[PDB]
Amino acid sequence: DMLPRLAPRPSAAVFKREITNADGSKDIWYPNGNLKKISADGMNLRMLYFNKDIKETNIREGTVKYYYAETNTWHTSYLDGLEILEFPNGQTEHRRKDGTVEIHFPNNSIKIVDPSDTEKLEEWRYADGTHLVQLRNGDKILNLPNGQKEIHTK
Repeated sequence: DMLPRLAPRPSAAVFKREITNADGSKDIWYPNGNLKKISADGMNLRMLYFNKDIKETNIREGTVKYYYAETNTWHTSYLDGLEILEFPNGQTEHRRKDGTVEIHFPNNSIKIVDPSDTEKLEEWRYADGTHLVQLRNGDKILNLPNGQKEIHTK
C-alpha cells in the first residue's frame, strides 16, 4: 500500500495532513504526494498517487478499481475473485479464482484457457460464431456456425 502497482502488459495476439470536512468526508495528504479521499460513511475510498494513478475502493459494491495512468489501463477486482483488465484498444482480460483466463480481443474474438483438465489446450469463439477447440495431443475440433463439425487428427 501507499506505493503504486506495476503496470500490466496485454496478452499476445497469438507532514501527514488529515483534513476532515464539514459533512464528515476526509482528505489525507501524504508526504510522497499521495491524496487519500474517504467518503463521510467510510465506504468509498480513492487514493490519488503521485504518478497520476488512481485506486478506488467501493466497500458497498465490493470492488477495487485501479487506473494505470501511464498506460491508460483499468483493473477491477471483485469480491468473488474475478479480476478484469481493460486496455485502451478495447482488449479485456478476465481472470477467476479457479485459474480460468478469458481474453476479449478488439476484433470480437474470445480466447478461453484453463490449466485444469488440459484435455483441451485453448478454446476460441469468433465474431461470426465459429468455435475452435485446440487439444493437448495436437488435435482440433472446429464447430462452424452453419452446423459443420471439423475433427482434425494427427
